[PDB]
Amino acid sequence: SITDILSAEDIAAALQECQDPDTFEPQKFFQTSGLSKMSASQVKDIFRFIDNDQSGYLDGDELKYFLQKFQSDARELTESETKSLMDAADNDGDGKIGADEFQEMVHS
Repeated sequence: SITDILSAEDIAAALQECQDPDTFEPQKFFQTSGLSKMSASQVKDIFRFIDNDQSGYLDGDELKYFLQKFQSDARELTESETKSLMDAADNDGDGKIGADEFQEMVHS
């Protein structure tokens, strides 16, 4: 979902740095460790971190399930955590985070 092409250690720190239900559990994981200096392609694999697609794209509602996808026992990114994901790409006019949208953030 990310380890395809990324620094494994930096991931933990990247994630574990400020992680919490309101700081940036996914974005930090990606950015600090991986996204910071990665091409668009690998982002495809990274993108897989959050939701897979569900119906063509990921959305603020579903974003909480990203953990419930594999861990099927997540906390549901609380009210705040999904903000991270929401703010991850299509936040200003779609509230959805798709691979393309996600790629846009790193490319931004």
